[PDB]
Amino acid sequence: MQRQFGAMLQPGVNKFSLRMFGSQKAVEREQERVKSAGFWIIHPYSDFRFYWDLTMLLLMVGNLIIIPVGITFFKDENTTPWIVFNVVSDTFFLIDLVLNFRTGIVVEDNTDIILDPRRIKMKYLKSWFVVDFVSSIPVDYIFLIVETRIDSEVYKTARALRIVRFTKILSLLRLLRLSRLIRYIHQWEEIFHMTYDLASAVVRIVNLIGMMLLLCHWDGCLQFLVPMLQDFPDDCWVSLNNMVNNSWGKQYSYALFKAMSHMLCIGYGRQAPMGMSDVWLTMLSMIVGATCYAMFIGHATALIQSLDSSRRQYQEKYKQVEQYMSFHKLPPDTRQRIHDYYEHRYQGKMFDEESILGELSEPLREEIINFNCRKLVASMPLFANADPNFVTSMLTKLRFEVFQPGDYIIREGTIGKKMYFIQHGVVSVLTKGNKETKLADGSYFGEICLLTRGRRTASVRADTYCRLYSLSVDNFNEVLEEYPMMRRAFETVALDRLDRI
Amino acid sequence: MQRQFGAMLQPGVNKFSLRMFGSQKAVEREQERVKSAGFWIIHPYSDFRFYWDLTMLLLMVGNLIIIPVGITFFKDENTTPWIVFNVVSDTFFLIDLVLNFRTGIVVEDNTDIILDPRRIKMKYLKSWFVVDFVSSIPVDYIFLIVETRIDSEVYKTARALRIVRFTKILSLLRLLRLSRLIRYIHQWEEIFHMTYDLASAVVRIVNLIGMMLLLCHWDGCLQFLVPMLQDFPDDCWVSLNNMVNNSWGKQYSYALFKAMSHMLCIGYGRQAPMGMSDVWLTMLSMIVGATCYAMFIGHATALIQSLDSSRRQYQEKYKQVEQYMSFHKLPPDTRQRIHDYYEHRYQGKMFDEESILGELSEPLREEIINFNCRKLVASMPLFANADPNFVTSMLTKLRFEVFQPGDYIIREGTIGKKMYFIQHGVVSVLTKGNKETKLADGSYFGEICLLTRGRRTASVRADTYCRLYSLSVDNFNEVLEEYPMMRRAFETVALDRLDRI
Amino acid sequence: MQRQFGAMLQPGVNKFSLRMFGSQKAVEREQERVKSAGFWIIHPYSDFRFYWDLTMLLLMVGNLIIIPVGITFFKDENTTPWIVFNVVSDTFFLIDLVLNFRTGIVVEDNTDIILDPRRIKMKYLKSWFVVDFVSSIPVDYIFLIVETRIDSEVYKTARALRIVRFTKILSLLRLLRLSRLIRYIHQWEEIFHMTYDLASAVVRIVNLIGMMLLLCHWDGCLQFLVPMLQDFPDDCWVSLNNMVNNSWGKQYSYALFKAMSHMLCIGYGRQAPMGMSDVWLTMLSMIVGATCYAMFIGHATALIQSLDSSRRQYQEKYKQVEQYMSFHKLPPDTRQRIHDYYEHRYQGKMFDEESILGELSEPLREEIINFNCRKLVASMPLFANADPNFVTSMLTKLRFEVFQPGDYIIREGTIGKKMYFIQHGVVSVLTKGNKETKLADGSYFGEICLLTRGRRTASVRADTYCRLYSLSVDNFNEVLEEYPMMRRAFETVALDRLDRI
Amino acid sequence: MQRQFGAMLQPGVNKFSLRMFGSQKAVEREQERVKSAGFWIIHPYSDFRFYWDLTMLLLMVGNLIIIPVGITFFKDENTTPWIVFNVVSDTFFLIDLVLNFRTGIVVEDNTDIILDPRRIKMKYLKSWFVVDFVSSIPVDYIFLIVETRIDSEVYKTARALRIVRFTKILSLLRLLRLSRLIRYIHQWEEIFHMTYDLASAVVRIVNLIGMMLLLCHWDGCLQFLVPMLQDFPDDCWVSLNNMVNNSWGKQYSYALFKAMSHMLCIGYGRQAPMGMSDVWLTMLSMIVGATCYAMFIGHATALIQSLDSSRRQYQEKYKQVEQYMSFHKLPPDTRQRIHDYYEHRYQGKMFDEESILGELSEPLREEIINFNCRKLVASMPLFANADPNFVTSMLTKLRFEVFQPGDYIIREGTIGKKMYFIQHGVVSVLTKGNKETKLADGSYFGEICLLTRGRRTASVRADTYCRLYSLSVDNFNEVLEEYPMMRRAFETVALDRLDRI
Ligand SMILES: Nc1ncnc2c1ncn2[C@@H]1O[C@@H]2COP(=O)(O)O[C@H]2[C@H]1O
Ligand SMILES: Nc1ncnc2c1ncn2[C@@H]1O[C@@H]2COP(=O)(O)O[C@H]2[C@H]1O
Repeated sequence: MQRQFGAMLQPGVNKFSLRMFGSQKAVEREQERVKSAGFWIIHPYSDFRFYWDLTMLLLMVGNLIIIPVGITFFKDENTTPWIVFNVVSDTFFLIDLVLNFRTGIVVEDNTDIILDPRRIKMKYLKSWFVVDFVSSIPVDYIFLIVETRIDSEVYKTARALRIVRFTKILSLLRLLRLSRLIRYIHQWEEIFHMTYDLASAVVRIVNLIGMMLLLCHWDGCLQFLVPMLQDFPDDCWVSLNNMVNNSWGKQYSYALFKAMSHMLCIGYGRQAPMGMSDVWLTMLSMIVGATCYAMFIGHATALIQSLDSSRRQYQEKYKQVEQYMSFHKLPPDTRQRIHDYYEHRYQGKMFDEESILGELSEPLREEIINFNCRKLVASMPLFANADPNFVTSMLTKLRFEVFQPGDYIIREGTIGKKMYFIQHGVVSVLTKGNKETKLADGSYFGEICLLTRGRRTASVRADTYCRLYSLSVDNFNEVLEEYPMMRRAFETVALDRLDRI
Repeated sequence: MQRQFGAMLQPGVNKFSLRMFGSQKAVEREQERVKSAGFWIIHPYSDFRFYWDLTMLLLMVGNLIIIPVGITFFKDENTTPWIVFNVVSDTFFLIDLVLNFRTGIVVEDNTDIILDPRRIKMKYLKSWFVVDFVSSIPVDYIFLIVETRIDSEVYKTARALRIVRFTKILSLLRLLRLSRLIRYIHQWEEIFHMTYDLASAVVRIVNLIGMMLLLCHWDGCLQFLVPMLQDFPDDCWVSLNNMVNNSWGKQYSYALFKAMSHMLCIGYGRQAPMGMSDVWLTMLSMIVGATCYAMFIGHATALIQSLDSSRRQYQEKYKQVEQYMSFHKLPPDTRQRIHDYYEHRYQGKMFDEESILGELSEPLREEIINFNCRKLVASMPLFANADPNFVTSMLTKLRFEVFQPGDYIIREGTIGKKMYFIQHGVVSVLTKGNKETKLADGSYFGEICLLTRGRRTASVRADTYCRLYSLSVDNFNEVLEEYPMMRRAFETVALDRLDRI
Repeated sequence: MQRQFGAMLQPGVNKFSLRMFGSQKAVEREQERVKSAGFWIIHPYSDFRFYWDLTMLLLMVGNLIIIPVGITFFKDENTTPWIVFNVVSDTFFLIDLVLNFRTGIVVEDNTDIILDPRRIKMKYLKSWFVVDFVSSIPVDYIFLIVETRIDSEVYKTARALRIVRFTKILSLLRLLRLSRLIRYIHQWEEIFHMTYDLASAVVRIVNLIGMMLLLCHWDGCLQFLVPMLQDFPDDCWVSLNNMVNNSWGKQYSYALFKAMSHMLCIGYGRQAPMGMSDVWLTMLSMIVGATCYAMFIGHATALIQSLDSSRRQYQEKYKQVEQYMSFHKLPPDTRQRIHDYYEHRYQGKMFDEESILGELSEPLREEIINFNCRKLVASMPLFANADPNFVTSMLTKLRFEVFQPGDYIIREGTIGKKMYFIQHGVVSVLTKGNKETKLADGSYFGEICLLTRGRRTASVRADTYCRLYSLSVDNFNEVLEEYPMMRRAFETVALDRLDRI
Repeated sequence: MQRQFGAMLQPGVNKFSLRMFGSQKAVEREQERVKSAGFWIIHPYSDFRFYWDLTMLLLMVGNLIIIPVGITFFKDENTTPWIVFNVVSDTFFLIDLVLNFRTGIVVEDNTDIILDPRRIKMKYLKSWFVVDFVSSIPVDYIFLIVETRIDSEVYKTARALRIVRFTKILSLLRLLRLSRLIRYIHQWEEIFHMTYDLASAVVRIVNLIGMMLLLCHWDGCLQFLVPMLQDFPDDCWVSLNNMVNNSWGKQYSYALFKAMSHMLCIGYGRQAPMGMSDVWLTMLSMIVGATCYAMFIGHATALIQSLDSSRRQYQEKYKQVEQYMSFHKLPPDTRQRIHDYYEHRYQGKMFDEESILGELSEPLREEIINFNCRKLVASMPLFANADPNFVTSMLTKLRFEVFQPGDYIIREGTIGKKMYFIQHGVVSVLTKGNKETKLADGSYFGEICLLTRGRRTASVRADTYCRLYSLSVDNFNEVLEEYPMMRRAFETVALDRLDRI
């Protein structure tokens, strides 16, 4: 077959493809650019390249841990399970090197992804090739075959000891697969959606901890490699501590201890570096370790300063309220009422509701405000018998207000400018020469003055912690010009009060 | 009786209940949902659940300190005061496990608190049950009864030593009460109002210090437990230091030292971990300790950057003023006057007075501005003989201005746009062809040009550090259309000057 | 005399007095409230209390360094120069205790400073009295006189050794003068103007370094005091190190080393605390030292993040410009021109010129803008022959614009909306059917279309990096209604071009 | 010749000269102020002073490394290659001292650069002269000639040992060239354009690392100098460690270790400072090292908090969206749609497009918006047949909107206020009593209601993730008054629908 593997090479339809391209037709035009780019070409957003590069991450983390251990702590390991492990690993890192000449390269300077196989070839050779070519081919296994052709007797003389010390240096060229480890994680963590939705301070602090553990692991093997290459001199940490003929569990464990002590800021065990090699390795690990630890405090600080923001923003605003009250020296009763205001108005979290609504689409501002005001719509007798466009056009105009008990919301004998809807609590309409009356959750007041452009006719005073909704004059005249049929309903209720008045 | 205990199960009336629900009637509807939820059901905001969970915090902090000490440092403690201490403690952690099936669960996805006892049951079993069931029942005391039924002779053989080493591992299942310690502090610190009013950087840094001391205490017992379970091998820190047969005061004290050295970044006393157990415990404590210490620097930095904000905001603004003056290379006399401006205008603290007033309710902006301008109202002869709505409608329009001596506030022969009230100091009305005259604290100028829409008639020049109040034209015409009776008083005073002119 | 000392008790006239009170008359009313408050009363802002509390800072820093040294490191020092040093010091700390009942107390809840001597007395006894009464009287010298009356033979028995160990504990009550050290620095650093003008991050980091050196000095004496009070046990750091009979230079030096090692995160010299006293002192100093060091990183971070702000603000804005250009994938030539824009428009520092001007007084916006545009005023032939109010009313309207070479500033055949003044460089007026002409620094263009409300008549194209000034139509019509005499001058020049046209 | 060297003394024409002065003529006036300032005067921005001060940076870094090494670790080095190295170095630091009296001094208080050679002379002597005069002349080589004249026999007695210990103290006066190292880097890093374009957090952290390595290098020589000047006492670190007669490779290496341990927070190798000199040097290096390390954490934190800003700003906004949705307890379907909104509207990066465009010049807003809308212009049939000023005046008015599928963009029977252009996807015009029809990328809807000022005539419902462009009424009436010829084209298309209707 030739069809079913072409579906893996071209970017399929999911959420990511849509996000990258817009409509589904833009993906369908992209899926035809893959097939028209030549035979057997890989698109980088496709499902093959995502699940190929996932298996290479599970192979590099295998070979960046097992390789620097099996070179040092085993003084001769050329058994069958080890060489097969290196040949199988060298197979995938050649196939990965082959498939990089067929993968499209994302250019951050144009809107196109290059799928011409020659332009892919000329960009890969210039930027990351030799680091991915040295780490691909088995360099150590070539050199033993080449030195076999150079000299047949290179296994008997005193040169043979130098070659084996030269061989383990060449097999550390396979640690250049960190360059493919780093690139295939930055490309993975953006595409993978659960890491794309995490905060960037959480993502970078995981990449650091994965790097601090890996550098401490390589350093732990390097504290044992450099004395081992020097045939364990009589001043090296390994000799004095008498760790030449222990198991490879302890050697590595003690070496990891020394590296972690040098890095994490602790002091080594009274073995003041006494040999030049040891002094310069410890000074290497002290500088490397204290730099990675100071970058760990930098990420941990940036993570903490973006944990709990709204509350921070509520308290930073209220601290400016507190210092404003002491600058003008308010009485402590008015300081108590203003502190009773913010925890009843804002309830501990301060959002900027105007911008959060305004960035959204209209069809979503109509949906949120129709959800936030369901306790007002279902309780009022006005809104259950109205046009649903009228209800949505009303609720977008309102603004939320809080009045403490004892406050005069409307003073009689002023010019009216707002209309009030009662969400919570009861108020007291105080009438000149008549009995006071209460209004409940769902009654509305402040409409007589807006229909006549006159002055206020009665006092309104809060009794509970009333949470009201305000409607200005300019919005009230604008809504009725759209819907003149709902104008007469307010004229009916305003006829009733002026009757009672 | 059955009545008086029902008053503890339902949420009573206080500030917290009102804050959570709004009006008192919303609490009264909530108190009937408790009684209609079945027999003997606990509401989580009620006064029983607050003072039950306060006693459990005073019991868990007892049992998360005494239990990890009395297991390790006492090689056999099955006396009467110890077992009674564990049976009494296991009674409350079963009753706490029973009462969790009757407490309402706060859902952060709906507006309702579930009080149906079956839906409480099906949520508690899924999230935090087995951690609260293992830590509830005495697991170690069951296993001795079970092993008694398995083998009657399990106290004489060499298996008996293995069982006692197996017994102390099971009694460390009681350290899972940290999961109930953490949950019952987050629920406590939000309800308790003196911790709800503290900053979140102060709250999280207390929870960290309580956790750093507890982890250092468990680590201090763990440095002694793991050698004790291994029958004190001849390489363990305890042997070399010769601390096998000291008092349990020293054993614990020396162990706490070792843990604090490993954590707080210091180095241990020349005892380079020489036994695998000791190497991996020290490496455990170095990673745990340096992570908690780096999080301590992160909270201490976030606390310091939100200590003194206004002044920070005054100085960050004035540093932008300083660099603006050096960018344009002002003369040093004008740099001196502008530095004399900010400390007389702002006095070292810079508030944003417009937003701090604007977030409040109108009945509070009328109360603050009527307090801030009492020195202006009581000193002017205008305001003591006026309507109190007129005084409040005037004072909401004014804006605060500062003029240094020598400055010309009003130049003669321009178009007038503002009116001035004198709070502090004296000015000099310079008249074309007449003698200069002074105006004092409470006189007002700049009203002749607003009544006639003409041009300026005289010069006004500052003599002291005058703090004035400004009133624009558009506000001045608006206030007089409300109150035309106060229009004639300004016409009387403007008749006097033009007479003197 | 009784007059000349009254001038020290009342707050004199300087910059600070004026800043605290406003006009000089407000100081003169304050100077009469001092004299009318009773006989011999101290005002806290006066020149006596400033220079009294300056000498006490130079005495407390003497006695918080010399006292904790001379108690410990001298096993018996009751010589004449030592006791005279303590009696002279105890004289000033009684007089300072007497003068605190006559100093006015600043209340942060009212606008008044209390000068009633009874209300001063009732506030001082409640808040800071016993800490200033214990540290005032010589407590150790009383106890030797009292024990002389208790038992005449208290110098011969074995009780006499216990009394001398009890005596040095009582003389450490004089370290409560830190409470007067801290209060008299917070009151000093606000009044002293060179510390009031420093940043608060610079002030708090100096108070910390003064506290870290003092805590390390007390800790250095405490590492030697507690073994000295225990008669130097055979496990104490002093014995093992063999420092019992050295000079008091070394004892103190070695002790300061140990304290600094425990605090600054280093490890002590192989002397793992081997005595309970030593373990709990080292654990005391490790917690105290690592807490003060973590607060040092917190202040050093907050200092660095407010060093270089404008440039930070220029680069944080331009980084948003850089990521905006790569998000839309601009060509690299347009990326080069936009990078050439910001360094010619903003020149590396980005100020918010609108708010920095707007917070100032008008008489200062008239003075700065008349300084920033002196190269425009002196070079134009228009402004040197005009009214100085007209020049100031023109320059407040202008806005600053930058055009790169090749740009078309004005395209012929559009509706004109702005007028241009040339500060730097030359432009090319391209005329339909006529020869191009240049305009120099001080010529102006874009006024023909504003006098006729017609359309554009010619093209204008930049040749150099022109820095222009823009004047809108609405401002241009407004200025000419004030000054109609300068309207005809632009009509003359517009007559010339239309002649040449 | 005298001409060709004058071209190096005067500031040439490049980007920096233009940035500092404006137009090229302003440079040409500056190049004549150099020649008119006297004979042979150096302008500080010129190409001679840039490449002179670059060679001195490559000489000071030579002599601040080689000098503190060759003094200490060589107990007598007066060979020919050493003295020639000091005489050649003392030649350039005299010529650099001579050329500082001819270089113009930048004054941060005026707009002029002083080129009068007397005012250059009187400013250099007051600020940085004696530090540049002591470090210039060979002070040690004078003192041997002077002491030769004082006493001819000063080489034989016991005074001769004191003179050689006095000689190495005088040759450390050459470390005052750090004052010329610091000044010539701040002047270099501003002029050099690749360091002027880096962030200031990146620049200051490189200057710190260059200072931390240099202070650790001087400290490493100071740990060996002070015992060497004291003839290696029997308690000094050098003796006990037995490092008196090793090579100068080890001496220096071991000393650098000790300094780095004291600074980087590690502990020294069991050599608890046992000699007063050693105690006070270690305490010197602990305070110096922990201060430079705490400043390293401060810069590393400030670097991390300005790495990835836009995404931070996208996520900090969306976290406020997340907490707003849980505060009002939205259903999880509406939480899913709003999360589908932001990643389709903003695509993970949130720019403030209004301010980023508004700070630019008009000729650049015309160029960017003509680039961002090329997919709209080339696809619509309207824009390919229009005036290019009309296309640019249209595209500056549009605003970008996103509608999810199922949303009703336009509801039939409302008042029309906007016009829509389709960039991506298809919509469904739902017609009362007629068949639905689709519109594609480049068709436009919402123009019938704007030409008649009537109400909406049909429903429009989204089908894909439509990215639209909005055009308001007030902008639509304004553009047609400029171009009435394009008014009739929309009237033609609106005639077609009302025909189909
Ligand atoms: N007699 C009354 N009974 C009930 N409500 C009243 C009475 N008089 C006034 N009101 C309400 O008080 C409001 C004050 O503002 P309006 O006059 O605009 O509208 C008025 C009514 O809503
Ligand atoms: N019959 C129709 N066929 C196509 N488009 C239509 C039809 N009726 C209305 N429209 C479009 O729907 C738009 C709704 O707003 P307008 O009436 O302003 O302009 C209208 C046209 O763009």
